[PDB]
Amino acid sequence: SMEQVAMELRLTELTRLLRSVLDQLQDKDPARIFAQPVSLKEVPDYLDHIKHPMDFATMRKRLEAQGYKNLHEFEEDFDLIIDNCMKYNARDTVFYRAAVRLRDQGGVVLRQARREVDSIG
Repeated sequence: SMEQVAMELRLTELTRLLRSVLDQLQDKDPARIFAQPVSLKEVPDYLDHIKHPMDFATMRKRLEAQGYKNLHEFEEDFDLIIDNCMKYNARDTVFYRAAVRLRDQGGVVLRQARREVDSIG
């Protein structure tokens, strides 16, 4: 049907917009602490602590597979990254501090993306 093509022009386009949003969140992590999943070779105990791991390269994979049905799904992944990091790492660490900063700086970017999704459809 043509109504499934028009749906996909909207999914394709959400995916166009969410690409941009990811790029901007990832620029607020210049240290690249959240770029890649936490290594299980280097932290074998990690899944004892963090049941749903998340990172930017993993978000990217899902996005290029049009696997985010809306902005809320995308925002949940982003908060995983931050919240996982804030549990796993103690307060007086470069990792925890990096998450606080990424969250504070991400809020602005997300506040404008919410508006562009509602707006454009």
